[PDB]
Amino acid sequence: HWGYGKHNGPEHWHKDFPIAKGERQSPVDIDTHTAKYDPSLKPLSVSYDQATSLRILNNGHAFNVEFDDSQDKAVLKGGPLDGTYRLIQFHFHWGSLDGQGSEHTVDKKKYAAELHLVHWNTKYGDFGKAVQQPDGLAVLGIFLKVGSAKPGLQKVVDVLDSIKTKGKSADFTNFDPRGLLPESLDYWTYPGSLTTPPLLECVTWIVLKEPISVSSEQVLKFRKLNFNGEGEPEELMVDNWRPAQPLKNRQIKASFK
Repeated sequence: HWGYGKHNGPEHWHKDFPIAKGERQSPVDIDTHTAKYDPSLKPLSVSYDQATSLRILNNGHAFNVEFDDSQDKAVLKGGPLDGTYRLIQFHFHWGSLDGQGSEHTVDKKKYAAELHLVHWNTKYGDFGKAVQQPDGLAVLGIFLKVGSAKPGLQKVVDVLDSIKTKGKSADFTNFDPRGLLPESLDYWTYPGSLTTPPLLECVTWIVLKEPISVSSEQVLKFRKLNFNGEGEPEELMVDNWRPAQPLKNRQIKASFK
């Protein structure tokens, strides 16, 4: 099945998921000079005060922190969005080295990692329905650079020892995703896709301009995770990022000049 290795990585995914060569694939390179400032865009509204995290899971590709999305507890609104999008999970993509790991790039620059906060449009009732709609999902993407520690990440880092291998889960309650947000909510936005199979073209991407900083020790802990299950040959979970895809007939819009 799909992964990030030599024989099953991003260049192979199109054989099982032909939409991999579609017209609105993600990630993309964000050319900051050709993105268009759009004054019709509203400020984002990030309402995470009542977020209820449940669990953390190693799914063999990344790790996901899952939320209770059965009520409007943590929602994204505004910006380019019409309606209310509920937080269902977040996860990261990261590199084997500090100079790679992000999915989106900015003027071809790669960051050490990228955080995806995944939200679905409540008009569609559940996540599985939402992914089948062109406006089903809103993903808030946040770059990570290596520098000072991010205190709000540490609880995640702490628990990774409990989910080293594929299929392991752990209780992960009372985590506050606000502690992963940078100061500014200035963003770029474009229509795109999931960055992993099934690569569905259901995402309004909102990529924040300002990265967060995490420490060398924090990223190193991500790199100790395993793609494999317990008792299978150890393969470190690193470089779990899809490279930039062609923009095709899309314009990236900026909320800021």
